[PDB]
Amino acid sequence: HMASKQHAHILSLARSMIPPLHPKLHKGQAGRIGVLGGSGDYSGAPYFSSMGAMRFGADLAHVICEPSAGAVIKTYSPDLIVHTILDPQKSREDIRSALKGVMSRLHVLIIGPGLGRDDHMQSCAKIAFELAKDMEQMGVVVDADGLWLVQNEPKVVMDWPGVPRIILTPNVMEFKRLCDTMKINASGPHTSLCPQLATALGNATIIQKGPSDIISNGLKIPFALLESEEEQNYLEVKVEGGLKRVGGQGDILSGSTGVLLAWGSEWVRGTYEHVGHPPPQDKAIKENIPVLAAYGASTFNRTVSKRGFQKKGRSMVTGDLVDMVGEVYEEVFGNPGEVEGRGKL
Amino acid sequence: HMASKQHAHILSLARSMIPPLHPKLHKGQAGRIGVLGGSGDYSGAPYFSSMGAMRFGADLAHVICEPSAGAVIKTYSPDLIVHTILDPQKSREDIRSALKGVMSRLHVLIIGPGLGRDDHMQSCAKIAFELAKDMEQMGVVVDADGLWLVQNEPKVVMDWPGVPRIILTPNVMEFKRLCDTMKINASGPHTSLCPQLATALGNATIIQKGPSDIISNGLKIPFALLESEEEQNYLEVKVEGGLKRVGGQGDILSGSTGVLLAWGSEWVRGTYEHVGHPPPQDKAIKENIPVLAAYGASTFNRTVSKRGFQKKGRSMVTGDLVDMVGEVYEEVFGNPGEVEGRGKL
Ligand SMILES: Nc1ncnc2c1ncn2[C@@H]1O[C@H](COP(=O)(O)OP(=O)(O)NP(=O)(O)O)[C@@H](O)[C@H]1O
Ligand SMILES: Nc1ncnc2c1ncn2[C@@H]1O[C@H](COP(=O)(O)OP(=O)(O)NP(=O)(O)O)[C@@H](O)[C@H]1O
Ligand SMILES: [Mg+2]
Ligand SMILES: [Mg+2]
Repeated sequence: HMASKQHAHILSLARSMIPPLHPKLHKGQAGRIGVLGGSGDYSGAPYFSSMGAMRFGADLAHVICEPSAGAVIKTYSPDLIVHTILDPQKSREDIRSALKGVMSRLHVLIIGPGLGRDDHMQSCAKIAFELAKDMEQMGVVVDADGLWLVQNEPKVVMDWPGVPRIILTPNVMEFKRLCDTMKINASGPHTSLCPQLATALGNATIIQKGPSDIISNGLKIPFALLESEEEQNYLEVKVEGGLKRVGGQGDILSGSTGVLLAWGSEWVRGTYEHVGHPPPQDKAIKENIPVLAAYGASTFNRTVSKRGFQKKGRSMVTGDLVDMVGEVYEEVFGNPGEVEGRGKL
Repeated sequence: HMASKQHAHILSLARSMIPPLHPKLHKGQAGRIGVLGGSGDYSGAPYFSSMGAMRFGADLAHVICEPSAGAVIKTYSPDLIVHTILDPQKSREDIRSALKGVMSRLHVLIIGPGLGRDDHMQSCAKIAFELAKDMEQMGVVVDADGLWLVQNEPKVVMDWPGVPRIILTPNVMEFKRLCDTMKINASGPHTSLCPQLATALGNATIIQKGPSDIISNGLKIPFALLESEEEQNYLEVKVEGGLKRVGGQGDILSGSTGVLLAWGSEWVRGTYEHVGHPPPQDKAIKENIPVLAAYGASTFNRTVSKRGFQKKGRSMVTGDLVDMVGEVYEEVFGNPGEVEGRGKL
């Protein structure tokens, strides 16, 4: 009842972020997404995140990685632009300037897929956090060992200028580690842990992944989204996912999260006004693009896993899901948005 | 009305360039196409152009690139011949002679896909421009950073011997940069900019890519193609394309442009006379092979993007389009040409 209406309503708000597929748009206005990771042996995760982003709808996806992983990742798909610029044989200044060059061409950077924990790649991720901080129109999604960096240096996400534009996606153990760093007591009510952590991290948006996902930026969900009672300060996605717990499904999530974050950010900026999607009136929607991107992506990713599991069952691997992103996008966003009168979504 | 009749007529002339698939032809007479590019990290664009060329109908497609990109590009397809001869550890003379060896086996060289802007690859492209200039039966298609070289040294396309045989394919910004180099005033009428630039570049044929494509070699479109009024000096392709602005669709265009340029050039040379396609009577058609190849490829590429977008929608990537070149070729050229009595096209 209430839960179904609220879920549909918030999903509808997420759908409102999506630019129409319109003759007047040119290459790049539907999203330029970067994935920073791919160290050493970790080839699959940055592919899943970046190719997931392309199948979800990005015009361009960039992978920023080390040379060895980069050579593998390029063979998976000619549609990815793979920058092997995190070469430990390069000076730090050269890496910083190479990273700045690529990042200046991005709406959103996903930090973490296949990043690993060694000093070099962690330092490269820290550089990227620092550049993103000072690029006010840059969104950031943090996953995998990107979250290890936050756990070690939480200030990398704290006190950013501009609108809020960070989404963290910890699994159960990554979340517990984050809470321990921020001295958040685990005896708290289960649904209060995520808003506490988000608050302690300067109201970044956090997707706490699990049997259900708990989403929060630490603030109450404004009237535009969620009587005499205050609106909840978290959202819980319980939509049916898949039953096969094969590795990589969080990378589909980060890639699709990054795309929705880029679209919603460009939407609020006014980029889609000339194709009939002007920014929203309500300041609360502008301030909550990360929560809407997060809620939409969480919902979508479980639906992708559900459909992949219906097709493949016990045999499902995450590579299968990359091929199903398009049809599930059409189910969740494209066909509903078009029937809603939003244009070809 | 008039626009539909003219479009169909010019497309019919482009179709007349296509050799029949005939038992008497042997390997290579339906096109030996080269793509010069593939530097550093840029793996996808030369694949899209060269594999697009093969799916369009070339007998052999060659990629001329650096070793690192070449190793990736080879894994995409055993049908491409990848020459990793642009090795910066090789002497210039060795590169020149290696390039000359491969180019002497080509009808057409596509310069630019994944070329990049660094001194080495730009110098390799300049060598290739110089050899092509002095190989009178060699056609050239210039895209991507091949156009950066022209923008820096426009003489590389000026004063070529033989028939005109160069086609440039700038997008909106590349076109503006070219106009600035050639001191062409942007206040001019919109459809007069492309013929002015082509004229300033010695009547090379230019595809100005955009919401529609404007095609011109700077000269009026002769009576064979376009009362008391002079024929237009440009053609405009407005056929429906796709709505997904994913990167790489200009590489499908360059590969298909290169194939049509090779076929039309061999056709005028007399190569297909013994299989029932003698050269055209009209000198204007011979002088306008580049415009016909350009018009046919522009039309075809938007139709490919249209069909790929109908199948994949928001999820379309350019890799999907490579697989659809064959069926769209059959729609645009093969089945119409056969019903026209041109043989199995
Ligand atoms: N029990 C569950 N039932 C259904 N969906 C689930 C379940 N647990 C997690 N998910 C979903 O599966 C995806 C990945 O979640 P989860 O396995 O918790 O993260 P992870 O450990 O980071 N995965 P990975 O990408 O392999 O590193 C998310 O979309 C979750 O919502
Ligand atoms: N708004 C549009 N609607 C439909 N087709 C378009 C539109 N803009 C460009 N095209 C076509 O898309 C293809 C690529 O054009 P365009 O994006 O302008 O070039 P580009 O920037 O060089 N692309 P790329 O190959 O990624 O570098 C051409 O076949 C164009 O005719
Ligand atoms: Mg994970
Ligand atoms: Mg281009």
